[PDB]
Amino acid sequence: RLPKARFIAKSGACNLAHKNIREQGRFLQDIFTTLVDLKWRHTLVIFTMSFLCSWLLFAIMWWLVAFAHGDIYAYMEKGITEKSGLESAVCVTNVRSFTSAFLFSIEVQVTIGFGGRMMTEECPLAITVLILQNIVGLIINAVMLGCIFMKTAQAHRRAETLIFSRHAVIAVRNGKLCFMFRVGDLRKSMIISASVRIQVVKKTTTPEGEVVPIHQQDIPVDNPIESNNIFLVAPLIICHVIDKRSPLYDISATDLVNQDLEVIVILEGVVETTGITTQARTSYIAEEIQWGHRFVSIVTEEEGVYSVDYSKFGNTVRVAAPRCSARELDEKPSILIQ
Amino acid sequence: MLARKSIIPEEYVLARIAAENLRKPRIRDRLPKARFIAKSGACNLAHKNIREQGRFLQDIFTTLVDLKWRHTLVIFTMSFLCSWLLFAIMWWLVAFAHGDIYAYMEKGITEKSGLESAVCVTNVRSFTSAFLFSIEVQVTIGFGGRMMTEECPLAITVLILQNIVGLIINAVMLGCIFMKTAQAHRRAETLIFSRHAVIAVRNGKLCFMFRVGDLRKSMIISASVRIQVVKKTTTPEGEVVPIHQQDIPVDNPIESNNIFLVAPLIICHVIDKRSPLYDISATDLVNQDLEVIVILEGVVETTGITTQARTSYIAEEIQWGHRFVSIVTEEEGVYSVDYSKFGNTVRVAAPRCSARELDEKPSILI
Ligand SMILES: Nc1ncnc2c1ncn2[C@@H]1O[C@H](COP(=O)(O)OP(=O)(O)OP(=O)(O)O)[C@@H](O)[C@H]1O
Ligand SMILES: Nc1ncnc2c1ncn2[C@@H]1O[C@H](COP(=O)(O)OP(=O)(O)OP(=O)(O)O)[C@@H](O)[C@H]1O
Ligand SMILES: Nc1ncnc2c1ncn2[C@@H]1O[C@H](COP(=O)(O)OP(=O)(O)OP(=O)(O)O)[C@@H](O)[C@H]1O
Repeated sequence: RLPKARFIAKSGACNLAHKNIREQGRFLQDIFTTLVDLKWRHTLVIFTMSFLCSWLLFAIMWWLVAFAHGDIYAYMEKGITEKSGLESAVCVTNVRSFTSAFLFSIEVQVTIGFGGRMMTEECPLAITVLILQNIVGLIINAVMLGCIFMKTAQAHRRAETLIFSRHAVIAVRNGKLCFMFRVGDLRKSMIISASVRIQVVKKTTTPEGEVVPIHQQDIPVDNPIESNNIFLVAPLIICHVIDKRSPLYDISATDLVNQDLEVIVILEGVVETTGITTQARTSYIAEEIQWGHRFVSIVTEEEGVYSVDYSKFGNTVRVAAPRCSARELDEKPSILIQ
Repeated sequence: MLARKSIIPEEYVLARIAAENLRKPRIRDRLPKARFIAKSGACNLAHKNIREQGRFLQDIFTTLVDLKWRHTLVIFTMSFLCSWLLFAIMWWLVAFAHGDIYAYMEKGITEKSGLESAVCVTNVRSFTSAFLFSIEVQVTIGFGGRMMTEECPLAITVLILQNIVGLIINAVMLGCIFMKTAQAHRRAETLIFSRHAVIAVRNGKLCFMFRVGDLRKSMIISASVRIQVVKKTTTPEGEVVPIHQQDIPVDNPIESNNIFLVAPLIICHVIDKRSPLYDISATDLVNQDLEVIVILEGVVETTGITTQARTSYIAEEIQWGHRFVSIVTEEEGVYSVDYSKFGNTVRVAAPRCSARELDEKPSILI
């Protein structure tokens, strides 16, 4: 039926729905930012279209400025008269058609300037138009150059690359139940200063009466040294041991599948090749937690080097796990201990 | 040609030293060795049978940005030459079709005409001229003895197409050059490690020590030291953890994992109960399947890039009973260190028992 709520999905990307946020209006800086945040298939198109539109716009202006002076009349009557009676008076030499104005604009801005179409020193309006057009062309070229530099810089990153298991396990390890999951890497480099944090999502209350709605917490990931940095070259099985103080201690075994909990995993680090800090997220819910199972080993010795095979990443076989809550194993040994 | 037609000689006699020498072992171990990471970085694992994700052209561009400086110039030059040539051929075909080549040849064979009033693209007469006109249009030179009259609109289309593509080429190549010039400090990493490891006696318990130093005149900031032991174990309930990496404390005055790296240092590691080195003895520590990894992290203030340096130790290289010679020495007016005494180790009084028992038998004597 209607889906029961999750906090963050099976592919990260927190599903929260902020609503009625007090928003301000438009900051055109946001539009420019969209300009730099683009796809190449569209960046190339707008890049070309800017130049095409600019040339056409200044071509129409150039035709008008060739219209104002006595230019078109002179070049239309010279053909009839076949007389060189218009040698020097014209405003922009040999500009006599909208096509010719368009060609002159192309010549002037990309700095081609073939030089058969000279620009005299007479019509001040024309000199104003030339100054304006040259400045606009310089600005446009600089902006697009900046766009290309940002594109090249943001080329290297492709997509998130740290991979978490289909589901997790809850095994028995060293005389106390432990929550385990599997994390792997697909990169060529390795993640510097990697860190892993685990959280328990549960709707909670406080004994004195306050109400906490989607409260977070944190569960102590274990190392023999009480520290959280982890080095990831082989696929790893992150583990967390159940103590009396984690909220993952009073749950039962059979009745986990019908129980309101969520386990969020956050893995951060800094990539060595390009030096960009990254954070990858995932979550496990009640429906996708297989109690009492355990992961099979995947690293073996191939007589030349160690060898692992991620094709067998998510397979998980069931082995022994006592049918009691992780509390019953310590409050009353005779209840569980055997 | 048919070397061994006469096949008759078979099983007459061989009867020889092939393995029945009896004074030489028949076996040939051949001594192959596998370590978790090579002695000089380059983690050597074996990923295979991974569900592949195909390829995408953005990866080709990503390769374009990451090239050695002796290939960027080559791809630059090839790109420029190919572009000029391609548009030269387009211009040559345009000149051919519109009847310009014939007009120029016929009216220049006899100079009587001098007619250039009806031509598609003036003063293009050969492929040489077309491959000099395309030069004058792409690089924004514009020599201008060859105007483009306004008539033939196909030529104008070609000019628009070529100018825009030329700008694209110029912008992309400038971007590549700038990106490679900005990230030009980033040569490589030059962290120097001692190779041999001692287990001396100091401060009432054993140790685990080596030496590390830099070469760049910039010291490394927020340097952190991590030491791990690689071994295969199983749960008491019996599950194969294939290559368990166990973290072990590196001692320090306040138990924190930063180190300040200016003069080379000893990196101690006191063996205590939790440490996996509790159970290793003198004659034992030549035979063992263990690999101790060391991970050094920091940033270099000059380039502003985070760096991670890796090395690996095996039980075979580690030589019990030694320590490191005091490389430093107060000189005439200023301290100094001779890195030439890097791998040099000396021997001194070394107990031969295990730290497992160096508290069990409570006599500092062994
Ligand atoms: N919805 C919101 N959007 C943006 N900023 C907010 C929002 N709510 C609170 N803030 C920030 O918190 C502070 C709230 O102070 P303020 O005195 O405006 O509270 P308030 O608006 O009276 O609260 P309420 O409207 O809920 O009664 C402000 O500085 C504001 O920047
Ligand atoms: N060998 C592999 N090669 C490439 N990607 C992998 C590999 N193993 C796992 N992944 C990635 O890790 C994620 C988790 O895979 P997992 O094995 O946990 O799920 P799964 O049930 O095997 O998924 P599927 O049913 O699609 O095979 C997947 O989305 C997948 O993209
Ligand atoms: N003066 C030095 N310059 C550069 N590297 C050094 C120097 N001294 C030692 N090393 C490093 O120490 C590591 C061990 O090398 P090796 O065992 O061949 O020499 P060593 O005994 O440590 O020192 P030496 O060669 O001075 O006797 C090498 O990786 C090497 O790079």
